[PDB]
Parts: sequence; structure tokens; C-alpha cells
Amino acid sequence: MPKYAPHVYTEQAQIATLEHWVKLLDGQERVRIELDDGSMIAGTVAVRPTIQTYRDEQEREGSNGQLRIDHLDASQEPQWIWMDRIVAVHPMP
Amino acid sequence: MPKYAPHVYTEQAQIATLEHWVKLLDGQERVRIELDDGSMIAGTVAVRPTIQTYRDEQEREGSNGQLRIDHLDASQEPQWIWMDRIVAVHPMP
Repeated sequence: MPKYAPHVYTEQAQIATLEHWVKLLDGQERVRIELDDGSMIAGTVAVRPTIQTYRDEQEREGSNGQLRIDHLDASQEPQWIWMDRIVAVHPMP
Repeated sequence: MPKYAPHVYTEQAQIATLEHWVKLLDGQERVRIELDDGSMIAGTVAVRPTIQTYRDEQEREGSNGQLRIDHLDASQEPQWIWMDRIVAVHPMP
């Protein structure tokens, strides 16, 4: 089954960004992710990001990816995020 | 002992760019390169380049890399270029 995604990308610079994100959120070490709308998500990288091929509602094909960050609360609230939404990633330690 | 380079970078966006170029410039691969001065060089990647730490004239440390391209008919004479000058890398030529 084809995998859908709200947004996809194919520009080299864009790819460059996504691949750099997979590298930082690679040492699976606690982080504080900031997204486009200004949202701030902190926690542990529970499911690492992996770039994959997707299609959007307009049927365009491109790259994107998802990672799951479990919050720092007692019941570790799970939150899946799309990589294109990320504008920065700073430690937590 | 410090190695000196004309320019060096510390911002994650420029490091992300520098790293993606390596991925597209594997050892011995034939490519055509777009440079930020409007020029373009084509040939064979002599050896896979690496991103390293250098010092500029003001003695500040940062990242950058050196690329060597060789050929035959093009222009002869091997050429060395600093990678921060690259704007695009396409395969086949």
C-alpha cells in the first residue's frame, strides 16, 4: 500500500536538512525539538527518524520521515512528528 | 599544528550542506559541479573528501573541506577546490 504524507520534498538542500536531522537525533540522546509553528517538544528519541518515500494528496512523490519522541512525564506520553516540521534540535543533558 | 583555510563554518545549516556534498562526491565518481562564482568543473573525484577543522587568518576554528578533481581531456592538470564554494552536484558527466 502506498504511504501517504501531508508533505514531501525532493530538493538537494531540503534533503541535506533531513539527513542532518537524522544524524543529530541519532545518538538517541535527550533533546529539545523546535518546530515551524513555534512548538517545543522535549524528551527521549524513542523511535529514530528514517527518511522514506511518500506521496501527498496531490499524488506528488518525495522524501520525508517520522520519529517518535516520548515526553519526560511519568507515563512518557508518545508523540510522533514529521521531520519537515523541524527547524532546530538542541541537547537536553 | 593548525591547518589554515580561507573560510571556516560553525553553523549547523552549513555543516549539513557540507556533509551532503560528500555523500554525492564518492571516490572516483564522475560528476559535474556548480560553484558559487558561476563556474562549473567536471571530472572524476580523485578521493572521497572529508570535512575537517581549520583556522582562518583571524585564528577562528570551523569546518570545511578540500576536493581534488582529475580528468584527461577536459583541461588536464588536477584541480583542488574548497568545498564551501559548491552550489550543486549532479552525476553522469
